[PDB]
Amino acid sequence: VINTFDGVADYLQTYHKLPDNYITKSEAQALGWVASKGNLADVAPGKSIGGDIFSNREGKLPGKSGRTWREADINYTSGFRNSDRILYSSDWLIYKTTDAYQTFTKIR
Repeated sequence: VINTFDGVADYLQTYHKLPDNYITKSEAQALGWVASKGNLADVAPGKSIGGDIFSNREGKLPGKSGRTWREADINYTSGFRNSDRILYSSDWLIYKTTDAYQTFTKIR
């Protein structure tokens, strides 16, 4: 149980898996997600959105003819997302943002 960037990295860099509380939008949506509400702590108490894939649809992440990028919410409790997000690359690269994907700074 954790929701910090380094915490997710340590946990993921050690177990090749996201913290025991990260669910993708895919499942969140099929689970019953609604824009005019943005539910989460209700259908998933003590959990956060993350695990999908970030097709670098922003040109703010390093690409390569053979690699993938994924995103995950950061600093969450009970309500909706925010501007803090962490980006983890298939090349073992850790990228973090704080204005909602607007800018981006590398941490590991």
